Amino acid sequence: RTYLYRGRILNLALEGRYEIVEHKPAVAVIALREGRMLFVRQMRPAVGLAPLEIPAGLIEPGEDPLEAARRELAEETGLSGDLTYLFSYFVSPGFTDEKTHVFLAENLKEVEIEVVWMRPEEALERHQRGEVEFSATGLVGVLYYHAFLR
Amino acid sequence: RTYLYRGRILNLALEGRYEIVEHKPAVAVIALREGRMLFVRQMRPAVGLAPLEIPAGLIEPGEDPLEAARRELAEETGLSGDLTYLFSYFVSPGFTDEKTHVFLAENLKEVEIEVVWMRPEEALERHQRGEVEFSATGLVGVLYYHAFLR
Repeated sequence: RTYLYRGRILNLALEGRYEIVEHKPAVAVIALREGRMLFVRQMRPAVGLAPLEIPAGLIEPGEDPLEAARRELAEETGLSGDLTYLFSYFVSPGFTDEKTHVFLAENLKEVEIEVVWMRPEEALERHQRGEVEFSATGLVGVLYYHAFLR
Repeated sequence: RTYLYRGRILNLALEGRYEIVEHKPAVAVIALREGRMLFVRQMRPAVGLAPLEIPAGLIEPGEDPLEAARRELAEETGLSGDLTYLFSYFVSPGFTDEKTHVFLAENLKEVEIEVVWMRPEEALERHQRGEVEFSATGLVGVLYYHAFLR
């Protein structure tokens, strides 16, 4: 485990042959209201475009997944709600250890990037038409809705 | 766009403040047979464990997504089938440009890591119990099934 770079949100290391990118764990929040899902968009220099995502972010020091989920929902959309843990996933285990914890938010209330309320059916259609790209969190939100929230 | 490292499956660059990891695009194949989903597991040094994934891999030079999907299904499970493009997603647009193209495989036939046939319902239950971890591809497969393949 030799380190080649120790950065802000990532570290680049080598385990002999394998190139490993260490990354802080993250959270994502799925929220549905009046048939619309709470998506967010922001310029992502890594991809050169703004994909359709759901409220998400990195877990800060001293914070657990649930707390980070609450914070991200508030900071990105100005909302708070009753959160329930759903599941987790490694974004790309072939090279990074980033693990994302997904939560469901209910009974939303306004307590205070681009907020994009959109019916998941429309988000899926737009994507199929090539009009918009998805982040893993955005796609997971869309699929989760079609599977359990209809 | 300053490069700090040019590796095998990734490049580490900087766009002033943003740390960007360039990565080859990938493919993932969702396949269902007799109610069981085709999962695969392999040791992932990046995470130190073997998460539940679906046949997947990097697109090779001169190959398009569909062709890579065919190859990965054959190389990892020894199967071939009729493939249909479903959707795509950026694994983590906050730092990497890795884009995954997801396909559905039908009418599987044996033409020639660990092959794990499992009912998606069981995969979800095991995960909820903390018995197994999911890769983004594995979770997407599970959610897609519950949403459109039941």
